[PDB]
Amino acid sequence: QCNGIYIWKIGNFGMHLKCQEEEKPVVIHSPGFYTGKPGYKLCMRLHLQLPTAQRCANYISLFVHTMQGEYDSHLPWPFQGTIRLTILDQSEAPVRQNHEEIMDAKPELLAFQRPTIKGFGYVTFMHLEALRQRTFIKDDTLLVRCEVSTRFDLE
Repeated sequence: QCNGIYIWKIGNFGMHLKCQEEEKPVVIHSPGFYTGKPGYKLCMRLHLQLPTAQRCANYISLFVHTMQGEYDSHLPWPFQGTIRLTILDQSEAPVRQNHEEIMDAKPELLAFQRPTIKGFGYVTFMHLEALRQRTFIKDDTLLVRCEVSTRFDLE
């Protein structure tokens, strides 16, 4: 990305929901994107927990990852900032009831450390059932929005 917000489109979503319905593990890897030209490179991982999972069953999981970037040697580490993850309600703009969370990066976590070769997010980001409570899936596609605010202050 150029600015600081990315929109990850996940199509063929219908087949994923049926896979998780018949007890088949599902994980999706998004493309890596930048928090800004001179910035950090991140990617997302989405999970659809099995119905037989002891904990967090039928929940959608979403984690953020740090990748190796072209400007790595030029930026301060670890990464600091505010990340907003949102599963977009595709209903009309004036009546959208999006589903999201906001988190501040934590330096002590190896998830925000400079890569060399573990992610951070929510195990229970959104229950699958919640998908039928709105028009989150339109045209067999789900939309995940990641908006990052980078803090370059060394304080």
